[PDB]
Amino acid sequence: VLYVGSKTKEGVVHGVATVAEKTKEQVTNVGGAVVTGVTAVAQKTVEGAGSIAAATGFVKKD
Amino acid sequence: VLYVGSKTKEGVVHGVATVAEKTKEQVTNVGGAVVTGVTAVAQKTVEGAGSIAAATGFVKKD
Amino acid sequence: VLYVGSKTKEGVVHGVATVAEKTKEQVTNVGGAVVTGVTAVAQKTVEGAGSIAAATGFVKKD
Amino acid sequence: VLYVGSKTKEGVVHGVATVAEKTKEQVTNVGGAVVTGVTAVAQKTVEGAGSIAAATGFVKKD
Amino acid sequence: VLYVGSKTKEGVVHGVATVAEKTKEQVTNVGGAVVTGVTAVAQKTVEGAGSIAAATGFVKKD
Amino acid sequence: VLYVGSKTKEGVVHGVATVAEKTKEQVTNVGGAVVTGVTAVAQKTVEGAGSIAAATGFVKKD
Amino acid sequence: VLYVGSKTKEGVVHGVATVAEKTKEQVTNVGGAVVTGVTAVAQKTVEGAGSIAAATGFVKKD
Amino acid sequence: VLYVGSKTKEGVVHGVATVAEKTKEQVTNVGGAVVTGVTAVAQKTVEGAGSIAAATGFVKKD
Amino acid sequence: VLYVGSKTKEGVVHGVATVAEKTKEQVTNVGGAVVTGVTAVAQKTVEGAGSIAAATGFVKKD
Amino acid sequence: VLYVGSKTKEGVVHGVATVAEKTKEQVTNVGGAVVTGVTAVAQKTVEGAGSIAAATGFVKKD
Amino acid sequence: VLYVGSKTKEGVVHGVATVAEKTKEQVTNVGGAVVTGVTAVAQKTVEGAGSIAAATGFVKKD
Amino acid sequence: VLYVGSKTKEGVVHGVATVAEKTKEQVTNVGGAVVTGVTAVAQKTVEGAGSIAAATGFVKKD
Ligand SMILES: CNc1ccc(-c2ccc(/C=C/c3nc4ccc(OC[C@@H](O)CF)cc4s3)nc2)cn1
Ligand SMILES: CNc1ccc(-c2ccc(/C=C/c3nc4ccc(OC[C@@H](O)CF)cc4s3)nc2)cn1
Ligand SMILES: CNc1ccc(-c2ccc(/C=C/c3nc4ccc(OC[C@@H](O)CF)cc4s3)nc2)cn1
Ligand SMILES: CNc1ccc(-c2ccc(/C=C/c3nc4ccc(OC[C@@H](O)CF)cc4s3)nc2)cn1
Ligand SMILES: CNc1ccc(-c2ccc(/C=C/c3nc4ccc(OC[C@@H](O)CF)cc4s3)nc2)cn1
Ligand SMILES: CNc1ccc(-c2ccc(/C=C/c3nc4ccc(OC[C@@H](O)CF)cc4s3)nc2)cn1
Ligand SMILES: CNc1ccc(-c2ccc(/C=C/c3nc4ccc(OC[C@@H](O)CF)cc4s3)nc2)cn1
Ligand SMILES: CNc1ccc(-c2ccc(/C=C/c3nc4ccc(OC[C@@H](O)CF)cc4s3)nc2)cn1
Ligand SMILES: CNc1ccc(-c2ccc(/C=C/c3nc4ccc(OC[C@@H](O)CF)cc4s3)nc2)cn1
Ligand SMILES: CNc1ccc(-c2ccc(/C=C/c3nc4ccc(OC[C@@H](O)CF)cc4s3)nc2)cn1
Ligand SMILES: CNc1ccc(-c2ccc(/C=C/c3nc4ccc(OC[C@@H](O)CF)cc4s3)nc2)cn1
Ligand SMILES: CNc1ccc(-c2ccc(/C=C/c3nc4ccc(OC[C@@H](O)CF)cc4s3)nc2)cn1
Repeated sequence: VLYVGSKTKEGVVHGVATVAEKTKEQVTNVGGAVVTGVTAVAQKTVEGAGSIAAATGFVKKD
Repeated sequence: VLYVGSKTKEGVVHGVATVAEKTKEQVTNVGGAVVTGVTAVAQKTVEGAGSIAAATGFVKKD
Repeated sequence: VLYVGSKTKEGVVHGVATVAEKTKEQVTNVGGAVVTGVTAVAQKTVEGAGSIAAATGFVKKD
Repeated sequence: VLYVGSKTKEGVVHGVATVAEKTKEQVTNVGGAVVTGVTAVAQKTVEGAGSIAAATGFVKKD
Repeated sequence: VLYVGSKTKEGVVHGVATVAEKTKEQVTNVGGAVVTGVTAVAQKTVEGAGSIAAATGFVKKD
Repeated sequence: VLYVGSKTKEGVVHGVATVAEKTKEQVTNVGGAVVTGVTAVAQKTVEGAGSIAAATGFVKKD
Repeated sequence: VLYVGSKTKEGVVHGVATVAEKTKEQVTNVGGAVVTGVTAVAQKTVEGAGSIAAATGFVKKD
Repeated sequence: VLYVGSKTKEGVVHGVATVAEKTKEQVTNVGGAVVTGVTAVAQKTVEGAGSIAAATGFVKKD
Repeated sequence: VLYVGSKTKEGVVHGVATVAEKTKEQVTNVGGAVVTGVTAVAQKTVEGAGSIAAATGFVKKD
Repeated sequence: VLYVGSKTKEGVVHGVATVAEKTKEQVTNVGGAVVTGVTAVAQKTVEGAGSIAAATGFVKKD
Repeated sequence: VLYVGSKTKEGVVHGVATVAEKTKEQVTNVGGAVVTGVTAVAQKTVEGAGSIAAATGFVKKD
Repeated sequence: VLYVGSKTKEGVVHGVATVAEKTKEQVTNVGGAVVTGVTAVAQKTVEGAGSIAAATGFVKKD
C-alpha cells in the first residue's frame, strides 16, 4: 500500500450561499463606469494582468 | 503503508454565507467610477498585476 | 506506517457569515472613485502589484 | 509509525461572523476617493507592493 | 512513534465576531481620501511595501 | 515516543469580539485623509515598509 | 389621499442562508428516535398542539 | 394625506446566516431521543401546547 | 398630514450570524434525551405551554 | 403634521453574532437529559408556562 | 407638529457578540440533567411560570 | 412643536461582548443538575415565578 497523491486549488471559490432582498435598486450613470453585484468569481492568470471588478472613466490619452 | 501526499490552496474562498436586506439601494455616478457589492472572489496571478475591486477616474495622460 | 504530508494555505478566506440590514443605502459620486461592500476576497500574486479595494481620482499625468 | 508533516498559513482569514444594522448609510464624494466596508480579505504577494483598502486623490504628476 | 511536525501562521486573522448598530452613517468627501470600516484583513508580502487602510490626498509631483 | 514539533505565530490576531452602537456617525473631509474603524487586522512584511491605518495629505513635491 | 392598510406576519421565516461542510456525517439509532438538520421551518396552528422537531421513544401505554 | 397603518410580527425569524464546518459528526442513540441542528424555526400556536426541539424517552404509563 | 401607525414584534428573532468550526462532534445517548444546536428560533403561544429545547427521560407514571 | 405612533417589542432577539471553534466536542448521556448550544431564541407565552432550555430526568410518579 | 409616540421593550436582547475557542469540550451525564451554552435568549410570559436554563433530576413523587 | 413621548425597557440586555478561550472544559454529573455558560438572557414574567439558571436534585416528595 502506497497512497501517494496531491490535491491542489488555485483561485477556487466553493460553498457560497447568498440572499439579497432589496425593494428598489436604482443605478444612474453619466459618463462614468459602475460595477455592481459581483459574486463567487474565480480566476487564474499566467503572464497577464488579472483584474476583477475594476472601473475607469475618461481615459483620454490626449 | 506509506500515505504520502499534500493538499494546498492558493487564493481560495470557501464557506461564505451572506444575507443583505436593503430597502432602497441607490447609486448616482457622474464621471467617476463606482464599485459595489463584491463578494466571495478568489484569484491567482503570475507575473502580472492582480487587482480586485479597484476604481479610477479621469486618467488624462495629457 | 509513514503518514508523511503537508497542507498549506496562501491567501485563503474560509468560514465567513455576514448579515446586512440597511434601510436606505445611497452613494453619490462626482468625478471621484468609490469602492464599497467588499467581502470575503482572497488573492495571491507573484511578481506583480497585488491590490484589493483601491481607489484613485484625477490621474493627470500632465 | 512516523507521522511527519506540517500545516502552514500565510495571509489567511477564517472564522469571521459579522452583523450590520444601519438605517441610513449615505456617501457623498466629489473628486476624492472613498473606500468603505472591507471585510474578511486575505492576500499574499511576492515581489510586489501589496495594499488593501487604499485611497488617493489628485495624482497630478505635473 | 515519532510525531514530528510544525504548524505556523503568518498574518492570520481567525475568530472575529462583530456587531454594528448605527442609525445614520454619513460620509462627505471633497478632494480627500476616506477609508472606513476595515475589519478582519490579513496579508503577507515579500519584497514589497505592504500597507492596509492607508489614505492620501493631493499627490502633486509638480 | 518522540513528540518533536513547534507552532509559531507572526502577526496573528485571533479571538476578537466587538460591539458598536452609534446613533449618528458623521465624517466630513475636505482635502485631507481620514481613516476610521480599523479592526482585527494582521500583516507580515519582509523587506518592505509595513504600515497599517496611515494617513497623509498634501504631498506636494514641488 | 388616505393610504390605509396593514401587513402582518405569523410564524414566518424569511432570509435564511446556510452552509454545511461536513466530511463524515453518521447516525446510528437502535429503538430510539433521532431528528436532525431541521432548517427554515414555519408553522401556524389554531386549536391544536403545534410541535416542530420533537422526538420520543418507547411509548408503552401498558 | 392620512397614512394610517400597522405592521406586526408574531413568531418571525428573518435575517439568519449560518456556517457549519464539521469534519466528523457522529450520533449514537440507544432507546433515547436525540434532537440536533435546529435552525431558523418560527411558529405560532393558539389554544395548544407549542413546543420546538423537545425530546423524551421511555414514556411508560404502566 | 397624519402619519398614524404602529409596528410591533412578539417573539421575533432577526439579524443572527453564526459560525461553527468543530472537528469531531460526537453524541452518545442511552435511554436519555439529548438536545443540541438550537439556533434562531422564535415562537408565540396563546393559552398553551410554550417550551423550546426541553428534555426529559424516564417518564414512568407507574 | 401629527406623527402619532408606537413601536413595541416583546421577547425579541436581534443583532447576535457568534463564533465557536471547538476541536473535539463530545457528549455522553445515560438516562439523564442534556441540553446544549441554545442561541438566539425568543418567545412569548400567554396563560401558559414558558420555559427555554430546561432539563429533567427520572420523572417517576410512582 | 405633534410628534407623539412611545417605544417599549420587554424581555429584549440585542447587540450580543460572542467568541468561544475551546479545544476539548466534554460532558458526561448519568441520571442527572445538564444544561450548557445558553446565549442571547429573550422571553416574555403572562400568567405562567417563566424559566430559562433550569435543571432537575429524580423527580420521584412516591 | 410638542415632542411628547416615552421609551421604556423591562428586562433588557443589550451591548454584551464576550470571549472564552478554554482549552479543556469537562463536566461530570451523576444524579445532580449542572447549569453552565448562561449569557445575555433577558426575561419578563407577570403573575408567575420567573427563574433563570436554577438547579435542583432529588425532588423526592415521599
Ligand atoms: C512559502 N510558502 C510555501 C512554500 C512552499 C510550499 C510548497 C512547496 C512545495 C510543495 C510540494 C508539494 C508536492 N507534493 C507532491 C505529491 C506527490 C508527488 O509525487 C511524486 C511522484 O514522483 C510520485 F511519487 C510529488 C509532490 S511535490 N508544496 C508546498 C508551500 N508554501
Ligand atoms: C508556494 N506555494 C506552493 C508551491 C509549490 C506547490 C506545489 C509544487 C509542486 C507540487 C507537485 C505535485 C505533484 N503531484 C504529483 C502526483 C503524481 C505524480 O505522478 C508521477 C508519475 O511519475 C506517476 F507516478 C506526480 C506529481 S507532482 N504540488 C504543489 C504548491 N504550493
Ligand atoms: C516562510 N513561510 C513558509 C516557508 C516555507 C514553507 C514551506 C516550504 C516548503 C514546503 C514543502 C512542502 C512539501 N510537501 C511535500 C509533500 C509530498 C512530497 O512528495 C515528494 C515525492 O517524492 C513523493 F514522495 C513532497 C513535498 S514538499 N512547505 C512549506 C511554508 N511557509
Ligand atoms: C520566519 N517564519 C517561518 C520560517 C520558515 C517556515 C517554514 C520553513 C520551512 C517549512 C517546511 C515545511 C516542509 N514540510 C514538508 C512536508 C513533507 C515533505 O516531504 C518531503 C518528501 O521528500 C516526502 F517525504 C517535505 C516538507 S518541507 N515550513 C515552514 C515557517 N515560518
Ligand atoms: C523569527 N521567527 C521564526 C523564525 C523561524 C521560524 C521557523 C523556521 C523554520 C521552520 C521549519 C519548519 C519545518 N517543518 C518541517 C516539517 C516537515 C519536514 O519534512 C522534512 C522531509 O524531509 C520529510 F521528513 C520539514 C520541515 S521544516 N519553522 C519555523 C519561525 N519563526
Ligand atoms: C527572536 N525570536 C525568534 C527567533 C527564532 C525563532 C525560531 C527559530 C527557528 C525555529 C525553527 C522551528 C523548526 N521546527 C521544525 C519542525 C520540524 C522539522 O522537521 C525537520 C525535518 O528534518 C523532519 F524531521 C524542522 C523544524 S525547524 N522556530 C522558531 C522564533 N522566534
Ligand atoms: C401585548 N402586545 C400587543 C397587544 C396588542 C397589539 C395590537 C393590538 C391591535 C392591533 C390592531 C391593529 C389594526 N390595524 C388596522 C389597520 C387598518 C384597519 O382598517 C380598518 C378598516 O375600517 C379600514 F379603514 C384596521 C386595523 S386594526 N395591533 C396590535 C400588539 N401587541
Ligand atoms: C397581540 N398581538 C396582535 C394583536 C392584534 C393584532 C391585529 C389585530 C387586528 C388587526 C386588523 C387589521 C386589519 N386590516 C384591515 C385592512 C383593511 C380593511 O378593510 C376594511 C374594509 O371595509 C375595506 F375598507 C380592514 C382591516 S382589519 N391587525 C392586527 C396584531 N397583533
Ligand atoms: C404590555 N405590553 C404591551 C401592551 C400593549 C401593547 C399594545 C396594545 C395595543 C396596541 C394597538 C395598536 C393599534 N394600532 C392600530 C393601527 C391602525 C388602526 O386603524 C384603526 C382603523 O379604524 C383605521 F383607522 C388601529 C390600531 S390599534 N399596540 C400595542 C403593546 N405592548
Ligand atoms: C408595563 N409595561 C408596558 C405597559 C404598557 C405598554 C403599552 C400599553 C399600551 C400601548 C398602546 C399602544 C398603541 N398604539 C396605537 C397606535 C395607533 C392606534 O391607532 C388608533 C386608531 O384609532 C387609529 F388612529 C392605536 C394605538 S394603541 N403600548 C404600550 C407597554 N409596556
Ligand atoms: C412599571 N413600568 C412601566 C409601567 C407602564 C409602562 C407603560 C404604560 C403605558 C404605556 C402606553 C403607551 C402608549 N402609547 C401609545 C401610542 C399611541 C397611541 O395612539 C392612541 C390612538 O388614539 C391614536 F392616537 C396610544 C398609546 S398608549 N407605555 C408604557 C411602562 N413601564
Ligand atoms: C416604578 N417604576 C415605574 C413606574 C411607572 C412607570 C411608567 C408608568 C407609566 C408610563 C406611561 C407611559 C406612556 N406613554 C405614552 C405615550 C403616548 C401616549 O399616547 C396617548 C394617546 O392618547 C395619543 F396621544 C400615551 C402614553 S402613556 N411610563 C412609565 C415606569 N416605571
